[PDB]
Amino acid sequence: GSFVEMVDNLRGKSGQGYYVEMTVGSPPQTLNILVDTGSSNFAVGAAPHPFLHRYYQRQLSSTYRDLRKGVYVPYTQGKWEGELGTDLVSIPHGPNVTVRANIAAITESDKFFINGSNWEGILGLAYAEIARPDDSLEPFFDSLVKQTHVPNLFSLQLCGAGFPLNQSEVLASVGGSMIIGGIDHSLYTGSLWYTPIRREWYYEVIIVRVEINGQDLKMDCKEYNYDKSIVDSGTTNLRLPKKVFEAAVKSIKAASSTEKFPDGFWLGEQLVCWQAGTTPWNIFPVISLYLMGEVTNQSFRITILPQQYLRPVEDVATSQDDCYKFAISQSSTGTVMGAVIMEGFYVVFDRARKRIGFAVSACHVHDEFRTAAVEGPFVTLDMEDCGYNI
Ligand SMILES: COc1cccc(-c2cccc([C@@]3(c4ccccc4)NC(=N)N(C)C3=O)c2)c1
Repeated sequence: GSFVEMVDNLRGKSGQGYYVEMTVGSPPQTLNILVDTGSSNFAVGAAPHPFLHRYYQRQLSSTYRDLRKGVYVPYTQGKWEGELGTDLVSIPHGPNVTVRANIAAITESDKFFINGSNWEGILGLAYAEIARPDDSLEPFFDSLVKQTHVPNLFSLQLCGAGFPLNQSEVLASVGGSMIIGGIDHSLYTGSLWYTPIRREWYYEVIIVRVEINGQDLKMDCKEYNYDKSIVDSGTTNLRLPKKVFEAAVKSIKAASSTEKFPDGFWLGEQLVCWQAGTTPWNIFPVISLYLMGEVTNQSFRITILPQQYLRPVEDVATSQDDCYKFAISQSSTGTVMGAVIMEGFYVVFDRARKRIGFAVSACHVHDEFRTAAVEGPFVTLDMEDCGYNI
């Protein structure tokens, strides 16, 4: 481990988000910020909200600069709206630098903040193409790299506990690491395997084959990337395109057929519970996603366990049972490799070399019989055909 100052700098969980401490303004105002590889704005609560116990107070910062421009970000779930500006930003458990960055001061929101998440803003780590209102609003990471000697790369180790964490425990537990400017070898085992970043907007990748317990899902690979496949720390679930979801659920049901689960479970709505310590991990299949390699006609695979795709939840009766929700769901906007998938791996966002690396996480949850894996190479032909084009 060469980045001790940044190791263990994350807190949170897959259901509510993983966050890092940051400071904004002069004198510095401390805020907890969601690490989000699926968006490109640094947007912070800047007005009272029922779920915020603190927020950015621009009038108290001598370095605040008003850009005199509004920003409106509606989405299916809800929305956020605010005022654009710039200020001095630092990451206490990060590189020892202070940068001048764009900040969207959130003045109004609907279903954006989460009750008990302990974060007050989001750090959109993706590219300018998807920044709001447009690509002229330089994202935080672009500012950081341009203004300092920090290498153009970051890596994330998100650590799922493997069991529920109550309010007190989730505040006291280490949720993972965000290594800014490098790769820390203590965070993974085995080798790192890289997949190309297809295009710089979201962290877009190409899935070339899918297996459930080694059984090929056997769909046209374009289906797996319809209309895109992305790596998103800001999404809880593994989200799959409608047809892929239907095929994967049928195969997962068939593999786990010795136990019948209600439809509500497969829809990610209802929990399933087992007597303490008796979760039948072995009946559930492993899932392998093959990703395009850096070498022509070569792929590698990442394999996840049900310990990743079954999200631990506290029982309705706070009983002694071990309960979970199915953390694979359908999408109409392509595949999303969310937090539950990222929890199995140390993920390297190598922006400098336009590639994403995967290695087995030193903190992935497993059992005595199976582990997550990152393996290769595999001979795979016509992988460019797996990518979707509008
Ligand atoms: C595991 O990450 C989590 C868990 C729970 C909530 C959020 C969360 C909360 C608020 C926003 C987001 C968003 C978002 C970002 C910008 C604009 C609109 C939405 N970030 C993201 N990747 N997705 C899918 C969102 O909905 C994500 C993240």
